[PDB]
Amino acid sequence: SLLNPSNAPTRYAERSVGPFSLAAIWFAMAIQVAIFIAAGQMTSSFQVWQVIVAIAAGCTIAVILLFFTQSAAIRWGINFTVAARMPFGIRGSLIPITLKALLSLFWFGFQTWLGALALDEITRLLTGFTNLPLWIVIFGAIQVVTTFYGITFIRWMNVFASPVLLAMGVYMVYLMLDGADVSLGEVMSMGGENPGMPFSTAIMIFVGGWIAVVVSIHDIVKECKVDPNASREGQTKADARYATAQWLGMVPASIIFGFIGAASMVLVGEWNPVIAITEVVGGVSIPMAILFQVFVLLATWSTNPAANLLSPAYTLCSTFPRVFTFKTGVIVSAVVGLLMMPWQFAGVLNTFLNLLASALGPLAGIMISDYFLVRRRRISLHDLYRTKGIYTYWRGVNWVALAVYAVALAVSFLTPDLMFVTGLIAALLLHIPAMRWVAKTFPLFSEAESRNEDYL
Ligand SMILES: O=C1NC(=O)[C@H](Cc2ccc3ccccc3c2)N1
Ligand code: NA
Repeated sequence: SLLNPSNAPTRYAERSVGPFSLAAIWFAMAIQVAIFIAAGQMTSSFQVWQVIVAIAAGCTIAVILLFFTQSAAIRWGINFTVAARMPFGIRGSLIPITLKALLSLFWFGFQTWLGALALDEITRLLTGFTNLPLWIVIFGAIQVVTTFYGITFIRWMNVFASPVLLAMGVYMVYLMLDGADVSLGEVMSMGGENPGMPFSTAIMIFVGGWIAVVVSIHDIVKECKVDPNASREGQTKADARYATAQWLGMVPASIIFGFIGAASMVLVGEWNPVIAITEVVGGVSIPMAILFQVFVLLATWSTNPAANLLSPAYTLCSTFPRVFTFKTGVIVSAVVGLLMMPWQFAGVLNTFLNLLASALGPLAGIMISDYFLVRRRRISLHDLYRTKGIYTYWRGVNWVALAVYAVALAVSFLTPDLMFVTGLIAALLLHIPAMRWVAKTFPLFSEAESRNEDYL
């Protein structure tokens, strides 16, 4: 048995996140520095209004993906790490999951840094003392301890941050536009003086930013409110009410702040609003500076933990269930995370990570197909928590599922500017024949699937 109280399905009575609450989780989660960089550098190839469109479109495809990747986590309360055991082996799943726990772990050390940068700036703007590594650890530590309260903290931190973050941001837009003496409509077309990038590849950059989060949204949405006694059609609207809720959460947030990064590039040549606003206004008081850094800190705290630390935690305590618990996996994830010192390799590896990211397309494709198409939403929680059962396949690993991944990754390369969507579509389509083959050797269903509700 692989079950322990932390990696256990989340019982109907334990659920705490409704449709309104999830948007407030996503809105603040979308407000973060790394879109500034992304949306800023985009002004090199397109003008601001198209980037906003590349953002809304890229935001929506992520949501179209969420409607599907979230449906199993909401209904059955299960892990990401646990759920992968289905198509890949119980152990074979550890391969893509290790790729993914790694991305996630990377992103955690990047934002701890940006956060650290903020706190260190707040302090050195009060004392000239300027030690970052100490502020790194201390920040890593602070998140973990607030992460100990799992989704309970996250949901509360984000409902109060959201309007504040929304307000600090709308304010920011006023300050830029005013101090430069420019209307909104004027800034909306100032970019794109170096065309070359396909607009599809533009859209693919905003999707693929949240590719880690969306492919493993599970770790968030297993906490969502569900009515166990719905139907096919009430379950679909439930899924849809949530997918819509995630849309209303990540779109208006990342559009306002995407625009700020782009505006920054376009007004002063820097994606970083700290620089661009400082200039345009010609310096600012130490208070109003510290604020901005508080923004960065508030903007980092509402995104890093929930998106980057939750999922390796659950990966640890659920693969080594007697070795790790949720709280200890969190400590081990933030430590592994920081000891990768990713803030000195983000510059370099940029193009490399975009590859690893869009190579999760088959993972999402194989997972959507396994649960929805092959098995028809009919799963056995019982077997997911046991070393030997219908999800063990060949001695813990489903090599045929690992084959579809490779194959789909290859085919993915035939369309570099649409890589992600072809490999998913390829894996999705290939899992079907691959699984109708494996079903001749191993069973796709189990008797024990009637104990499902016991877990809930
Ligand atoms: O899963 C994740 N955890 C994270 O910290 C990042 C956040 C992120 C980074 C870059 C982006 C670039 C373009 C659009 C969205 C982006 C989002 N992703
Ligand atoms: Na945030």
